[PDB]
Amino acid sequence: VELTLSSWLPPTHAVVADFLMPWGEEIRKATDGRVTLRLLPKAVTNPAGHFDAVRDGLVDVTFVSHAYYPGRFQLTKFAVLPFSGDTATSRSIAAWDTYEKYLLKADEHKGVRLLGIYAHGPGIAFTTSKPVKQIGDFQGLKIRVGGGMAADVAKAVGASPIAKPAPESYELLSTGVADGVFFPAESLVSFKLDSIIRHATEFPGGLYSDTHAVIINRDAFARLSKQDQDTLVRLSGRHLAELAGRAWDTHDAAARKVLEGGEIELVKADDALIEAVRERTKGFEQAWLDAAKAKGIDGPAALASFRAEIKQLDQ
Ligand SMILES: O=C(O)[C@H](O)c1ccccc1
Repeated sequence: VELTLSSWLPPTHAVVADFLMPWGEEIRKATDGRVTLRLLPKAVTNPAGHFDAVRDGLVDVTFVSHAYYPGRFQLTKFAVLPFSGDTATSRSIAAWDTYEKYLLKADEHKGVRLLGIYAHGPGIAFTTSKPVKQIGDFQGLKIRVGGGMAADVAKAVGASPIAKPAPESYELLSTGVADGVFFPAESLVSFKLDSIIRHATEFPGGLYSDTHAVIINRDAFARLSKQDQDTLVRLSGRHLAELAGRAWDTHDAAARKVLEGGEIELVKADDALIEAVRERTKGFEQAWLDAAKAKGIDGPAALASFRAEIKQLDQ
């Protein structure tokens, strides 16, 4: 069985080059070639369309951003709140472990098999020409966001979110439609924004983050032997979360040569700015609790579990 894989990111991106490709090699080797992943040479549809591409059987495997589906992945938001996680590795592992233990029964990923979830690193506020040093500096900025938490944060701090998938960021910024972008560090470089962006403000534990899901068509999974199904599952979940998180973190760290290099004015959010953002976003947790209750899950348990686990990992 050869599983087709569609990606809406360039093949050189961390997610593909340093996560999905090595992961596919792990699957091949662990099933003696009986299961392989074939990366299709083009995206088969637009980024948000990738969930349905899998569900409809157009491709066997993909990754989807939880930000790209307004209303549909509300339960993932516990993992991406402002100021909550130092690295993609710790957040990915804690996000998956929490989702697997408490949230799977809510069926947010209806119609496909959910293999695993990961998160990227700390979100940064990047802008083309306008520094962000006090809360008022966000007012009116048109900021490209994925959607989801990034969008919730942009709106809360008084910016005007432009919710579009990541690959649109270069066009929107280069043409001056957007004033800025919420991205993790690596994206500054992989999306080729570092000759446009001149300003960045970093926040302890991130301004926000985003989670992705790796999914497989259910009929395709059913084509594997029981042993190979078990193997694919063993190589997914927490194992996948760690593999992906490590890729993101490695790319984030590489990107610091550009962040720290002098052409970008690099700001560390001061205590006043952080507190102003906390104050604007203070209701987000209760919003998530309310959604958790609506979905029939143990909100306080899941939230407490995630926090305990990420705090420990981060140590
Ligand atoms: O901002 C987004 O669109 C999303 O979080 C994302 C997707 C892919 C790379 C970086 C970030």
